[PDB]
Amino acid sequence: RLVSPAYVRQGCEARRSHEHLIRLLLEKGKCPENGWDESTLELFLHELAIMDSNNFLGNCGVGEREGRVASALVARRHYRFIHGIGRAVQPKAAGSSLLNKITNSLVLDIIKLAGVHTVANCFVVPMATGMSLTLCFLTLRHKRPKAKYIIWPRIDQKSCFKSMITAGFEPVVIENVLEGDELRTDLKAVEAKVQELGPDCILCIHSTTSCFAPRVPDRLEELAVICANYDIPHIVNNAYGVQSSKCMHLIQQGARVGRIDAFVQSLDKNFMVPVGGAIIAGFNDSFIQEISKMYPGRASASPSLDVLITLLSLGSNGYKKLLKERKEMFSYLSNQIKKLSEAYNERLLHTPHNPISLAMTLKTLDEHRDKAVTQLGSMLFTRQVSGARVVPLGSMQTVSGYTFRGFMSHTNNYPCAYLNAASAIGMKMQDVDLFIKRLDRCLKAVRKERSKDVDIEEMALKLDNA
Amino acid sequence: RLVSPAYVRQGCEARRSHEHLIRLLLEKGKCPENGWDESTLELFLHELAIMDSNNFLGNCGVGEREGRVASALVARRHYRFIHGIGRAVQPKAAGSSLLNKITNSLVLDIIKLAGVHTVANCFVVPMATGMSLTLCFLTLRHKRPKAKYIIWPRIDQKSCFKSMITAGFEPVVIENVLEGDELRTDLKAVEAKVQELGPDCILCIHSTTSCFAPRVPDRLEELAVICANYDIPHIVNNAYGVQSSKCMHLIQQGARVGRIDAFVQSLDKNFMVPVGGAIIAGFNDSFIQEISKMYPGRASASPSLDVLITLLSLGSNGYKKLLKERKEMFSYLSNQIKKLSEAYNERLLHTPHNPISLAMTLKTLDEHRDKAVTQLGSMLFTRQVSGARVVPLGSMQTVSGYTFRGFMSHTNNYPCAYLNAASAIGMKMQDVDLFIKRLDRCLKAVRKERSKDVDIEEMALKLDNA
Amino acid sequence: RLVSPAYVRQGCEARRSHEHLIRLLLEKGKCPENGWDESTLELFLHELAIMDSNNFLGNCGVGEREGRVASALVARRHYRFIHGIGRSGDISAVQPKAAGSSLLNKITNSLVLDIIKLAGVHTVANCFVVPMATGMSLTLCFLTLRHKRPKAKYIIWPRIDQKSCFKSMITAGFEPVVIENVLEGDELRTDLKAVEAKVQELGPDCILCIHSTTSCFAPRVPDRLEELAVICANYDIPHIVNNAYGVQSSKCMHLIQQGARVGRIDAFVQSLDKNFMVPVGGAIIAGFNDSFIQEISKMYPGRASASPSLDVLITLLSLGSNGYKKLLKERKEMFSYLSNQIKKLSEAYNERLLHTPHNPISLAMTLKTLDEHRDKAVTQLGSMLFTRQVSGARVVPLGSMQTVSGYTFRGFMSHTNNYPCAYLNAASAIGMKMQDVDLFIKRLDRCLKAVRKERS
Amino acid sequence: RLVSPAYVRQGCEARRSHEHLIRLLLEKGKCPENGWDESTLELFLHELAIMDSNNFLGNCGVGEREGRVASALVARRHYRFIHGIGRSGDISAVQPKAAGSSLLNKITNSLVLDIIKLAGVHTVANCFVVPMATGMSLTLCFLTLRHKRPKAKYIIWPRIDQKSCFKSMITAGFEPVVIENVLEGDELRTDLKAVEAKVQELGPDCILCIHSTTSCFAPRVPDRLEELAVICANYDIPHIVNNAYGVQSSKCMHLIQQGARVGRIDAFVQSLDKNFMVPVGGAIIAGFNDSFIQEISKMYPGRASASPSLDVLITLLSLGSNGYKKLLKERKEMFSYLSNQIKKLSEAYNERLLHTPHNPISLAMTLKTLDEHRDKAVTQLGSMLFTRQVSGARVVPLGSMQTVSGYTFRGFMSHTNNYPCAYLNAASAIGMKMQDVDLFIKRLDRCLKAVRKERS
RNA sequence: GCCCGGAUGAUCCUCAGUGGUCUGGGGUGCAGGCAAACCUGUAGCUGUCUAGCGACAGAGUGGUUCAAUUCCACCUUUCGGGCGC
RNA sequence: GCCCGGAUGAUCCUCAGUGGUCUGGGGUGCAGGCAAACCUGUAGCUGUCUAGCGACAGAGUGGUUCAAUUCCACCUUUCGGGCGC
Ligand SMILES: *Cc1c(COP(=O)(O)O)cnc(C)c1O
Ligand SMILES: *Cc1c(COP(=O)(O)O)cnc(C)c1O
Repeated sequence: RLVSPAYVRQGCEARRSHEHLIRLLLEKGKCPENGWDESTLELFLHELAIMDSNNFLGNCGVGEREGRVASALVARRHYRFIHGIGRAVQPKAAGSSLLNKITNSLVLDIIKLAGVHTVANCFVVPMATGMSLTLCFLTLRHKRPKAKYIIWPRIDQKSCFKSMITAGFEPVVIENVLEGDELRTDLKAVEAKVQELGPDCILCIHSTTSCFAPRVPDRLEELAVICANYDIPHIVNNAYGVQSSKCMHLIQQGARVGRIDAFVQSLDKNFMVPVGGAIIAGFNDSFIQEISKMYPGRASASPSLDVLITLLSLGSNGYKKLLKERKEMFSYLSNQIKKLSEAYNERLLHTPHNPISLAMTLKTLDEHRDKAVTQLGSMLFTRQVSGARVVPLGSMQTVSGYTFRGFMSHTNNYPCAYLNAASAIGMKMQDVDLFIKRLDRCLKAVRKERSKDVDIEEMALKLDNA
Repeated sequence: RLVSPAYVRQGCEARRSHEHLIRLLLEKGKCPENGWDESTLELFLHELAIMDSNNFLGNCGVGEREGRVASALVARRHYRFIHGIGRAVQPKAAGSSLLNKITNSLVLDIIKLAGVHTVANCFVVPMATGMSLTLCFLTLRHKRPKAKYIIWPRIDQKSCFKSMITAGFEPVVIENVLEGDELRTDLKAVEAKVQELGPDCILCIHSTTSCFAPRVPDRLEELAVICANYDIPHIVNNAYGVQSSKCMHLIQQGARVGRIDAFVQSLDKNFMVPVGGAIIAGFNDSFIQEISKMYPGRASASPSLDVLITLLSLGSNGYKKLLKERKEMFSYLSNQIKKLSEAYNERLLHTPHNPISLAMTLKTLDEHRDKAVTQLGSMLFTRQVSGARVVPLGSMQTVSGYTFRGFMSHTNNYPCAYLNAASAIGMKMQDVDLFIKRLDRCLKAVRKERSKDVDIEEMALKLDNA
Repeated sequence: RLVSPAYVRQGCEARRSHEHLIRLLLEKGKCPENGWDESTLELFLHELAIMDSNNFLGNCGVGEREGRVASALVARRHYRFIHGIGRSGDISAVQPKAAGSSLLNKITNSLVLDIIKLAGVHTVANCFVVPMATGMSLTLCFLTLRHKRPKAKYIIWPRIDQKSCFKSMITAGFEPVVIENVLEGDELRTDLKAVEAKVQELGPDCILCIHSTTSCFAPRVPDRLEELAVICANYDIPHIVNNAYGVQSSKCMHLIQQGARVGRIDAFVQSLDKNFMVPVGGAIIAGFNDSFIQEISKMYPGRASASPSLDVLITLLSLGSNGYKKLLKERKEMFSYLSNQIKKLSEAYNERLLHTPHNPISLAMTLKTLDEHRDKAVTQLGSMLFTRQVSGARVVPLGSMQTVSGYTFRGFMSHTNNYPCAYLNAASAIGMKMQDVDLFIKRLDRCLKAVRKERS
Repeated sequence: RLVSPAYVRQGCEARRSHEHLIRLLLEKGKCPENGWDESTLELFLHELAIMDSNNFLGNCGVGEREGRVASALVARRHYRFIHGIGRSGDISAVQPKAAGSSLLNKITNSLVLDIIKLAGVHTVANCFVVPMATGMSLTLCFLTLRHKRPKAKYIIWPRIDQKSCFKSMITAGFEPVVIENVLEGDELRTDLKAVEAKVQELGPDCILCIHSTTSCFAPRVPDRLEELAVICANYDIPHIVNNAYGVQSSKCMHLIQQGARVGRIDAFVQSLDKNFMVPVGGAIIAGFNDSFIQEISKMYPGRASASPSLDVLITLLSLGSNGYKKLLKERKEMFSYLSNQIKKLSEAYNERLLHTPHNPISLAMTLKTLDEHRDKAVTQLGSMLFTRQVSGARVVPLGSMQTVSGYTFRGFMSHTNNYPCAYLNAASAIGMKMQDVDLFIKRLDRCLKAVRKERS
């Protein structure tokens, strides 16, 4: 095996083309335009992992947190990143620390590409959006120690509602105003509540962009002006709004004319990675760092690793293509539901200000007698349609002591029951066509039961009977 | 490929021996005594993953959280568990939900095996110990709304200290009492502070078991009696105490004679998995469930998956063997440091009540002139010794506004500077021998510089010069 | 935990849809039309591997071949298939020690037979994967024929300049009889009269077989299999076809099918890697006489690697027959695009595309305007394309001499002693993308510019 | 990000310790004494694979063998080594299209040569891995000898009842001359006078080689290689040694070394899976004449699979020479334990351990007290052990007849026509654990109890 | 290896009985009463903590019941019966 | 493919100049003044939002500087020079 020096030359020159892509990533911190090949990616990950002390060849550990791993399956599935992330001259996990920095720089680049070009700082946190919102509220407590209220335009979603209560504050629920079919921000009620309670007693205004139709993204510009005038922090729930240029442009415009202290988005919903992580972003770099420093102890590196792999494999061109296809799939889904609803004397709710979610009416379904609105949601489930959300009339729900009327509808008395469908990133035409086909069959069976492909149906009938 | 019915028979009978181990796990929820083979484990994981809707063959998704995965590397490294964990007749992630239940049952079994036999309930949370302690304090706020103080016997560790402040409470630092070389709980000062502030103003007493020598685990029994008498919650930081039968028995005895509302432990420190997760356990089942319900939104399944793989691969016998070896390695490390310290006129601090961590004095090192105590920590680092913690005299440190004197030493004026080493799970004899060998060389070079194996040293001298 | 009857039910319902696909594969042995999801595939492979005795839970081994694996990396990368395929006396016999590997082998051979029919040879009777490449697989065919024709010494072989298929005859222990090709236009084609003359000179009983070739580099074209098959049928001489990468060509496959219809074809051999985009190491031996194909299989001594069979099994189940058909359709489309791009580029440099309509895979462009005795440009062009990361382009100079196993070829790489000119080869093989052609055209354009500049 | 000069420095310092191990391997080609960590190994493999042209970033392919991979599962499980080993005319020649695979092949063969010396044949001159099992590898040896001895028709072969090594001679196209063994005590040993008599009867020029066997089932023992090597040297006859699983036996290896010292051994062949705990599919051909071993390698037509070479490379780098030595030492210890346990069990059932001290791997226990014409207990015992998940135990009955490739064996599996009794085989092969023997003893004890109960 | 029928686990040993705090038939050791005999009393193991003495707990895992050595399911061991490339 | 030397990116087109808000030498279109001519003025692209008009932003990515078309590093493109299983 005595190798020729040309072999060592060829072996060195072969690695240079890969190192060049790695050096460009490290120098400018931007997503590659075209995605890396898997070989470049895994070479990069292996070279980062060996920088952590637990992967040193001559390492000995006499501490209680040495990154020892009992299972080889566990070590390999994490690419030997064991020490997690957190934060100088004696780094125990220099590779994980570099992984954290690059990942945050890549996500910041995507956030600018997605529409918030003036974002100043962001970081990945391995908690989902709800806990990440809680961490924002926990940071604001020390800044506004006399504050106990969070003003919150109503959106029926348990995680973002619980985030305020888990943080130890009292939500002030601002009901929405019905304009046509849409539920929109009641700016008059928001400002009246600010004056009633007093700006010093308000921890922040907690607004939401991405949401289920017929709710639309909040009027962020007007809310940001209210927050700037009364010196009240503004925290935006942007859980799955990164994928929507409409939502991102609302955030940029809100920060331009007024105040947005932070906006939070889910990793899984915007980057097609496992549930578990989120991004906290903002326009004041010092404040965003303050939220980061509020986190006690080290944290999992697994969500950062997931989105690092994803963005390097997709590239900015790959992510742009997903954003374009999401818009095209939204138009296709909208046209298909419009065509289907006509056959059953239903209609697509008129919600032009919601760019992600759509709703079809269910007025022809008798829920009081036949409970067909509830039956529809079950039948769609047994036919393996996921994400189709059915909203009946008059649902009463208690969440952490607060009682919601008309729950899931974001208002006390919406005119009708309806069904939700959304065009989120990664959806294919097959998703739309199968959903339309199965929804058609479910509506037929509901109507047929009042007058008096195959294997999904055979198991559906058995589950429906059980 | 027309197969014989005997082939289908053989193929069915072959899987039965594996399914038998799986059924026993699901029926009784106990760790297997002997570890599963990898084939049984991966068959089990694959059968769980296909129960999640994102892995259904005929699934169509029209929602915003469908578990879509852009990168095949990401999907495979998580065994196709994408939906995370959280919490009925329409489960979107029935496989992940079963994974969560089994993992919590396995961890509960290990906690009983480790020494807390009367534990009633526990759950894995994908946050490290600091954030998990915060979640405990956040849960207690609603129970004791007039409380603002957390009484806390001092331990110099930034994560557990920050946990109280991030939760929005004011730590009341109780200084420790020096008994011989050991720093122990000042029970008189704890109770005097309870009476001074008033029990209703105390959110909880926050005690600690696992800690660096010369601090020892807190007097949990006496603290639990104080908590029971004054009706004050008791939260125990047991970050890496699961591996110590001494620590676990303190927790069981504390709950027997008094009150322990919850104890928290790190996943990585006690189970040799990546940093990122923790276990919250307790003796009141309803209260432990209350902490669980306080968490907003879904959470990462990756820490649960790691410890599930680990415990199924190790078995209870494998974990018991690691616990036994940790005790043997503690005696060996203690005897080796005792022998080395004699050669340099130092000594092993007398800390018999700390079963994990040890400390060797550094009295012969001149830190005021030569800064040799600080130099020692650097030299050990450059020689690739990790976890060796050097504690100089007179370190002043501010953490979230609070100023610590004598930081890292858990007291304002400890008699001497010292060096920490620990026998944690997974440590091998090689770790001890290499640490002893390199510490010997570092002490020689420090003393030699006052009078006036090879490649680790060559790089160490270069880093030491830089 | 508390596995309610719901979890037991849901776990069975979830496995049903995957097992439906598996059962359809086992009952009919056909390639799935649409490819399987990875989850179905890895579930299938895991359930196959657990059938092998080395993966049994309560197993104890007291033998010398227990399938023990020292490295976990080795075991996992092979999906725990350790025992190989076959038994000591037959690579097709079922191994009770390795029932899962035996099932893997049977399914794989059935999928491959299905593809061969889909690819164009609908009358194929039997085939099997062998974990040797095409040259060594041709040798196995010749080794099988020896006992049937004990007086045979020669193999009649229309010339094709490829060392492996030439050495296959010599390694088998026979003497190649090289039949020179006929220049018909720009194409090199079978000299049928010279083939029949050698049959009459040497004697049919002295000839082990006629060894013809379909897939080849332009300007050579597939052999005239129909006329060769008639010669073989008339003289009772076996006919072995080297079809190394002809599975991807419906024209090559139809030519094999037609030769078997009008005359005699005893076996045809094809490469796994060239036709199924898997690593090098395996081949397929196929034929129309079921018993004779089984004879070749039984000639193989001992067990053999399962790795090539596992690769094609994974590939075909993931692609599906629709996926493979799509790759075949795209190969034709890329052939037309590559040909048009070469024609366009050849105009700009006063060259031309050689007219080889009977070769559906390989193309040839003249290099007559390049001087090699003056500049050595023809020889340099090959290494210039290589340094610019163009792979697969053959530069064929004039008058190259090459000795292979004692036999001297004149005009090597050109399949004849004096082809009129030097030329460049490019091919449209399965898996090729439009970017492959565009980069090749751009980089070849830069190579020719540099040679002209270096002369001027 | 902000890769400070610290991160660039730390990244280079971290890679240094791993590259030190790699450079030590490349400069000397020796097995590391202590095994590599997985991180070092996978870093090495990844840097090798990126040297292959199919893994280049700016590559375009216009050929028919570009190493395209349709399935990502296939590409990853092979660490992106797609091109196989060798070239069209030589499996040892460097492939400029696959420089990484060529380097993998050279390193692997060097590691294997190092182990062969460590295992006991210190005078070995050359060896190479071939991705065929032992039987097919023996065939390649015989195929190489044909051109050197064109009049040769026969292979003289001391009988061993194993179908692969017997078929290897026939597949190569030669006639086996079966030499019956001599009963010496309980052992079956080489009949040297019958071997020399066949040499004189048939004529040395008519004999292709003498084909001897080391590793074998008791009561057969390794052949008398020293006396056979002298016979071959005196008559100028090649000597090919079947050493299928003898690498793990220092006594087998020393016997090969001594035969080469006093006489002639042209090549010895061993299985990869039986000696290195890797999947079935590869073998090692080794010898003492460097040029002749290279001749066998050059006889192989075409490229070949890299998968067996990758498996042994991973295994040997992970084990280290210390790891392999430890497995060899444990095999001897397990042999003594298995033998003592069999002796103890054989006492309880009025049986005995056959005295076969010259076989260091395989053991044989009598089954004379079992009646087969009355109860068919001997035949049933085999399937009884199988149903209790005992693998590798050979039950050898009396008077079994078996036809292999037209040749009829009498007393098959027993290596002689009339061995005095039926017996049971068990072996201590590398990787065996104490649990293997204890489970075997317990389950065999239960089988014998059931047979006696069924009779009574 | 699996299916099926039993027994089996951890209160000195055994053998019976018993849903009610266990029982009594033989023994063994220790200890006393009056050398077999014989009467009366007594009894072991594991983990953790502790310098110790001792202290906290365990009776295969769970279930039912006010109450389980007793009844139920599973597991461990073992005895049966059956299946035998 | 790589190393090296330049130029190059996104204000009508070009060609020069310029660290100072750009310049002027030729042209083109549009628009007026007095058919070549000729004078004066004017100018494009992308993303997002919007029924629209329009509105918010972008000049390759960053750096230096009070200030960058100008200077620096890298990237894109391209022209050179060199390297050729
Ligand atoms: C293993 C073995 C062989 C070779 O068998 P293959 O399946 O070809 O590898 C030959 N002879 C003996 C004695 C063997 O044990
Ligand atoms: C591929 C090929 C062969 C076989 O080459 P191997 O390396 O043995 O697979 C034979 N003839 C031709 C024309 C080929 O293209």
